[PDB]
Formats: sequence, C-alpha cells, structure tokens
Amino acid sequence: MSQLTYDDSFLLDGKEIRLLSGAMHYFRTVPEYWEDRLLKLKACGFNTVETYVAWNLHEPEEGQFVFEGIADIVRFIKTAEKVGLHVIVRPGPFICAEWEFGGFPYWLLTVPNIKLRCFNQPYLEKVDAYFDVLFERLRPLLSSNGGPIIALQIENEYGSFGNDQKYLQYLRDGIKKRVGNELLFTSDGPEPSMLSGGMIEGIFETVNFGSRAESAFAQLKQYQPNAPLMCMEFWHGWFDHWGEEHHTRSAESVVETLEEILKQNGSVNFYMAHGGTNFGFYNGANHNETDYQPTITSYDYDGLLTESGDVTEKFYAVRKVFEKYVDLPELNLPAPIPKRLFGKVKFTEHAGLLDSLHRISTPQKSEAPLPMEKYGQAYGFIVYETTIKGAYGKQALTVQDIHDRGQVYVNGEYVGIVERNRGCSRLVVELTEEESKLQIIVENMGRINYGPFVVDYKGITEGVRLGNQFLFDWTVYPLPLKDLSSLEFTADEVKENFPYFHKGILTVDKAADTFIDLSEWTKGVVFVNGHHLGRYWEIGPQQTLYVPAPFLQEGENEIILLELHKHHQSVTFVDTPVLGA
Repeated sequence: MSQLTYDDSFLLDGKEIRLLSGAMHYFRTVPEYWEDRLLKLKACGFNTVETYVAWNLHEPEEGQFVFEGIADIVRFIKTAEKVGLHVIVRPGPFICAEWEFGGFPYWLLTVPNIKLRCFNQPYLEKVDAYFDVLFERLRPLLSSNGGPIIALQIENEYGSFGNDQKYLQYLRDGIKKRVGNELLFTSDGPEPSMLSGGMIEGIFETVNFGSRAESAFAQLKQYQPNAPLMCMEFWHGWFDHWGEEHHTRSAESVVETLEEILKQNGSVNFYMAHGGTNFGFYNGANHNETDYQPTITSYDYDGLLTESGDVTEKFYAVRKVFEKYVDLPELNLPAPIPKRLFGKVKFTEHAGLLDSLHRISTPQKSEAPLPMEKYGQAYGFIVYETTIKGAYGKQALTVQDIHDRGQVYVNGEYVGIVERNRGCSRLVVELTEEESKLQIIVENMGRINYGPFVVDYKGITEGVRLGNQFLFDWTVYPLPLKDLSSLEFTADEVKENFPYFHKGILTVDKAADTFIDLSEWTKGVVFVNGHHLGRYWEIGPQQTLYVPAPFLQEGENEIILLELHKHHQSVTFVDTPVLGA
C-alpha cells in the first residue's frame, strides 16, 4: 500500500516526491464539472488535489447527514483518483476558507454551554459524532486502503485563533483513530504566535503565505528544523468582499514567489487552483476591528482556472515553471466548455415577499426576538413582526443588534434600513396611529469565518426598542428560500423598497454556460430552475452571476429573481462575466 512519509524529504512509494498540489473544493463546483476541472489541474502539472470538507454541508441539521449531489465527497475524490491525482483532505472541523461560519453548522450556535475550537465537552461531542460519519465514508479512500488520500490536516491555522493544546491533541488522536497510517499535519502562518499556538506535538507543520517564502520557511525552521518544507496554502490570488475592488495578482508576480518556494526544495499547494462559486447562501465573511465584511458570491480568486473553469494566463505561466522542476507530458486539455448569451428575459410576473409569507414560511412565536438559529434557521432572510399599541409619536427605533441588514416597515410603509456597520442600527419612526405593525426583514449576509467574532448569531441578537423600551410578543417568518414552489404571481403593482420576487422564462435551444447581468438591479438573489445562484449587489465588484449549464434545460427555464429594493423589467444573459467593475 502506498504511504506518504518523510525524512529529509517527502517519500512515497519508495521515492522522493515533491508535492505539487492544487486546491479545489468539491462544494464550490457543480458535480457534472468536477472531472473537467480535475483534468485541467492534472494538465497543469499538479500531482495532487487538496480539498477542505464542509461540515455544514454534510450535517445541515443535527443528525441529518448529507453526501449527495454537490456534497458527494466520495465521488469527487474518486474522480481525482481516476484522473490520476493524489488527494489531501483537510477535514477541519473548522475550515475557514471564506465559507459560511467557517464550515461550522448553524446549529452549533444553540448548543448550551458550547465554546468553539477549544477543549469543550459539548463542542467535542458534536465533532466526534460528525467525524464518526465522515470518516466512515472516507475510509475506503485512504491510501492505507488503496485509495488516493495520502494526507490529512488536523485543524486549520489554529494558531491564528487559539492555543488549546489539549484540544489539538484530542483532535489529533481522534483523527488518528479513524484513519490509517496516512500523514497528519497542521498548517499555520509563519509567525511565532501562530506556530506556538498551532503546532501539535508529534505532528508535521506546514505554513501558509502569499509572499516571502524564504522568510516564511526560515521561521518555520526555527520550530521544525529538519523536516521537508511545504506551503500548504500559497495564496497566489485573493478573494473579494462586497464593495471592494476585484483582487488580482499577475502571473509574473505569482511566478516569482513560486520559484522562491521551489528553489528551496519546497512543496506547494496552490490556493486556489480552481476556486469556483459560493452558491446559495454559502458565502463567508470577515470582520476587521470595526466592520463586518461579507465575501462575494464568486470565488474565482484569480485562480489558475476562472470561476467557470477556463484556463488562464496564470495557468500557462505556472505550468512553465513546473516544467523546470518536474518532467511533464505534452499538454492535453479537454475541449473548452461553451459559453452562450441567451439575451433578455422579461419579468411578466411578480410577488411581494411580505405578501407571500405563508407561501414560503411557517410562522413561529416568541416573547422576545431571537436570532434565526433559535428558530431553526441556518441561512437566508427572516421577517420579525410585532404590534405596538399606543401612539408613541416620534421615536428612535434601535435594533440590538442587527446581523446583518434589515429593512424596516411600519403599518406597511417603508421607513428605512438598519445596518450592522454601525451607528446604522437606529432609525427615526413616527408612530401616530393607535396601533402600529412593525416588520423587519433581516438578511443573514453570511457568518463570519475567521477571527474573534466568529460566534456570529444572525437576525436580531437581543432586542428591538423604541427609545429604551424593548418590544415584546413577536411573530417571525424564517425565509431560507429552499422551496419556492408555492409562490403565486400577478402582473400587478411593484413597490420600490419592498422585496419582490420577479418571474420570467428563458427559452434555451441547447444548455450552455452563461452569466446573468444584474448591473441594472440593486440587491438580491437569483434562482434558475430552483437552483440558488447566489447573491448580487450593485456595489460590486461582481456584477454577473454564473449559471452552470446543468442548472439549465432545453426548453423553458424558470428564472426567479428576488430583488430587495429597486425593481426593473428584465435581465439579460451574457457570455462573459463582470467580476471587476
């Protein structure tokens, strides 16, 4: 059986090996396309593919395990094997990655007494149960069992979050028992605090970085002098938050750092080789010390392959470097996947979200506003509703706190938005009627996936108040938008500043990859044949949503667009994306 080990250098199958790995996440590309992307990586000269495992995808509700469709990690890994790649699996359980809640299921948030990523009994119990299932699926795929999985990562970048050695040791032991003799390793940033916090006794360490490999490896060598050098995440690109300029890095730049790595006899994992897409509500977020920053739908990442899988200038540039260091076959790529424009789709039908509540939700009641997790809701929008009795007059309405955006209505009139980034949590309302029906439509814009604010409840965290007076007696409608089939539509009025579903039909001669240009619109999401594309927002830099061909069918296709604020008559399908306005 093959085993990866190391002494001065990595060894596999009786020979020195340099790992040249590419990151690709199964959960970020539709399954129909996994082979295509993997074939492309192999063609570039990678010998390995590396993926995280997304716990939230696999255990969306506790005890409900999902390994189907885009979540079929077994299929993905078998695909890598077919194409001839070694596999590195990075099972977390926290994967960070710019993904909702760093891969943690929303339901962790409601576990009594839980503390994350430390030696905490409730937390470990959950990890153990999940790991028991997950490893059972992975086990046939271990190299020790003849499969392609040669290594696994123990936490992720733990040193950036904590220093709980008991936790790391427990995790190491827990993974060890569920696998074979595969190589176990950690990764961290090349800084003393990170290395001290994140290394585990007896376990190989790797570092992650975007530049300055000599420095990075030198730091690593202070803690781990003799073992082979590996950059487990070479951030050759970067990701975007809404409102940012699109991040790119030149091939020239990438090459310079790659050479630095390789010349030191370094192994490398490109992050991301293929990035793909944060479909649905799966995007992550960050928080700096002041502001919450939601990551965009596209995960193109300035990757070696584009979001839709196209080879790029970086790809050729990297292959050329690889050729200096390993002998490779003649380049042979798959036929490119066609992209088509499909033109304008008119929206002839519309439905107001506030007018559809029982069509797409079931009301729940509570004395105080609770965050959405408490109502059993992971992702999407939630409407909170209460009646105020008495004419209060002019009041300051405060949402304490708003995670992360909401639209406020009084007696069916729009009054404004509250936003997480702050000072922005207050509005002035005028309550002159005997009773006032208050409605707040809240968007979970994505759970934070890195740093100290990761305990990130969504909805309304504590309360809503007028002055200091909290409001009680709520009705709430969780809107995960999983099943829209009960919606009905008219050609009737549409109101600005109220969310509406807009429905249209796209007629397709033959399905092909395409992009929806949403530059005219303001903020929302789109569904194609029930497939949730992700979010759009006029602030950019992304202005199109990728539509994979598999989402489409010959004939009529159902396009449903939920727009939050400003409404228009149509969208247009185009053959190239706008990721960089």
